[PDB]
Amino acid sequence: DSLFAGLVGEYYGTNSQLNNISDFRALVDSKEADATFEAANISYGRGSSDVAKGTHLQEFLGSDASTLSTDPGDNTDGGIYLQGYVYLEAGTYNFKVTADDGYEITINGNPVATVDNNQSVYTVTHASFTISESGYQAIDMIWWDQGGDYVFQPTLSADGGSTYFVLDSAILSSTGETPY
Ligand SMILES: O[C@@H]1[C@@H](O)[C@@H](O)CO[C@H]1O
Ligand SMILES: [Ca+2]
Ligand SMILES: [Ca+2]
Ligand SMILES: [Ca+2]
Ligand SMILES: [Ca+2]
Ligand SMILES: [Ca+2]
Ligand SMILES: [Ca+2]
Repeated sequence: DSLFAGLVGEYYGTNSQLNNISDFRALVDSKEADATFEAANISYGRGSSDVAKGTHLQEFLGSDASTLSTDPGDNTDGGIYLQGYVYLEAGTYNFKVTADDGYEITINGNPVATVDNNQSVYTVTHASFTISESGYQAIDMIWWDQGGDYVFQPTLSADGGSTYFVLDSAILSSTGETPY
């Protein structure tokens, strides 16, 4: 398990339709990842013409694509599963996520941002949640594209929604140890 300032990323493609969270999670369960990568700057897309075709995944992942384990072949539909840790002080936070299609983010195993359906690009300000103890918190994310356009940018606020930040190498850890 390598130590890096990012989340462990897995990409999965399929030629079946992804309509909701359950469909993507079942894809993840069904096989080994089509590619792995380091998710160090979680602000992906936008692009067009299906994330799972050609080099669209590379374009979507941008600054993280150089860590891809392989170049997946074509599929119609696809998505990502990210997992690891995020340093957060105790306090109150909320996500604001821009996405096409849907997604789910969990912290310490509890959902904190959910869109359980397909959608063209849309930004949701999610409800707040609490962190009870400062440190590295467990975090995971799924996102998918059913086809067409694709974008995924979760941002996080620690100040009641006045300012938001991207999750990146400043605060992410793949294993929960401090990355240097
Ligand atoms: O990206 C597409 C968008 O272009 C629209 O067709 C609605 O579904 C989304 O998945
Ligand atoms: Ca799997
Ligand atoms: Ca490809
Ligand atoms: Ca980019
Ligand atoms: Ca859970
Ligand atoms: Ca589809
Ligand atoms: Ca789409």
